[PDB]
Amino acid sequence: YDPFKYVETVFVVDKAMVTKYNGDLDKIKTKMYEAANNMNEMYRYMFFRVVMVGLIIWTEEDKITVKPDVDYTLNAFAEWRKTYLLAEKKHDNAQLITGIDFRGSIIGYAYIGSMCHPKRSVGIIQDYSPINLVLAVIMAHEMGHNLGIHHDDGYCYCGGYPCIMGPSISPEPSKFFSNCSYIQCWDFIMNHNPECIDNEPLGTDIISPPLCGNELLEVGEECDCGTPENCQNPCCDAATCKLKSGSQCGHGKCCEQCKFRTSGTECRASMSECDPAEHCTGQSSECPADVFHKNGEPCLDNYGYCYNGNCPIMYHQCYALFGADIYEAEDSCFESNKKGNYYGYCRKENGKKIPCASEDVKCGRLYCKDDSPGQNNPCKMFYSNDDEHKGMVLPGTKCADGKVCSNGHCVDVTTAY
Ligand SMILES: *[C@@H]1O[C@H](CO)[C@@H](O[C@@H]2O[C@H](CO)[C@@H](O)[C@H](O)[C@H]2NC(C)=O)[C@H](O)[C@H]1NC(C)=O
Ligand SMILES: [Ca+2]
Ligand SMILES: [Ca+2]
Ligand SMILES: [Ca+2]
Ligand SMILES: [Ca+2]
Ligand SMILES: [Ca+2]
Ligand SMILES: [Ca+2]
Ligand SMILES: [Ca+2]
Ligand SMILES: [Cl-]
Ligand SMILES: [Zn+2]
Repeated sequence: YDPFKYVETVFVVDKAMVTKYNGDLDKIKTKMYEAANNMNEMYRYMFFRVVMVGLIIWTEEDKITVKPDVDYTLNAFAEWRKTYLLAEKKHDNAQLITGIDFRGSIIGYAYIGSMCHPKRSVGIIQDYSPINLVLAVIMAHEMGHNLGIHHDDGYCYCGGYPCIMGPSISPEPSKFFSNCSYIQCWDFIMNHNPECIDNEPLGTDIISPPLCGNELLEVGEECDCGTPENCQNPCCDAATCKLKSGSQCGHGKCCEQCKFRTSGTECRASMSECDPAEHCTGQSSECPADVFHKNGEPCLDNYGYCYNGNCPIMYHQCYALFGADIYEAEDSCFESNKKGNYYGYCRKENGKKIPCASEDVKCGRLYCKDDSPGQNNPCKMFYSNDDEHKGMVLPGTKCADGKVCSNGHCVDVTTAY
């Protein structure tokens, strides 16, 4: 079990910023590298890493309309990030850093509980102070909200210091999250499972200048276990980020007791028959990159087709939602998906619930035959306005012979992928 999470962050600097600093892009980049490193230190206490995988500076033009209206600007940045940035760069989170003055007293604005969401995993931050720590606190705070953390109240504690998630910025702010923030962060991890922050980024993914002792393995380093004081890695000389004599390795899934694990030691368990396991090579400290079998390949005694390492099937989705003895419902149940009502639809289009056509009914809301003693329901579904997508048939689910669900359509498996 890897205890740490990793937020792969792209930072976007607007034209107003460029202007504010008189076109001095080196000064801007350095401020951003420092800010990201301060964030990293803040988040460490919560078993989190903040990692700069991108730095975009809008010197020619802004790619959105940056407005004092934080709602317009948060949303405009969120849209661009989803449809343009996510297509050019693999990352978990994006922050906009602006030289403009937001309307009112606001210096930071971010969606709550959004980490990993294609659109909503973004924050916007006004460059409010030349003190790098102050700016880093605002950036940490807004990413806090992405992490389903709300503002500190009551007895939330982080030493004597002012905590990062206090609703107002402190004159002399600290690097410390509160106990409430830690709890809410990991409760959000538990509850909503943001899977994009699980992976440890490659050194070649990190675009900030390598720094020995930030606990991030970067280009030019053999190991990194943090500061000499915090280092609990016997393979690693903390000060120099060099392997100690005798050490073959000091990092990775295929490193044990400073030695390469032997050939064929499992380093990534197979999550299904569509996901081949990966094993240590013997000649490297790193588990090979994750391989899946081809999407659309028949699986689970011809009950499914492969979709990204899994075999999504109706019975298992009923099982996950409702428990051991719940089976696939009869075809008739799925006719409720023609309703276009609160639960009965195939997909959404700008928030509007689109009813299923006859050929697509099995790709909307899932229905299950529930024979629970005294609470029988032949067409049991799950609906909660907390997450309207929970209980919807999963992408890649077999909906007929030779057909899978794709965007709430039952489509030919051959041309689906
Ligand atoms: C985080 O820690 C602080 C201090 O450890 C907790 O506050 C204490 O608990 C009660 C409330 O249940 C206060 O009235 C006590 O006086 C506090 N003790 C102190 C200040 O020493 C706080 O409960 C914890 N917060 C959460 C949400 O877990
Ligand atoms: Ca890409
Ligand atoms: Ca203002
Ligand atoms: Ca990631
Ligand atoms: Ca490092
Ligand atoms: Ca695999
Ligand atoms: Ca039937
Ligand atoms: Ca359902
Ligand atoms: Cl109804
Ligand atoms: Zn806030």
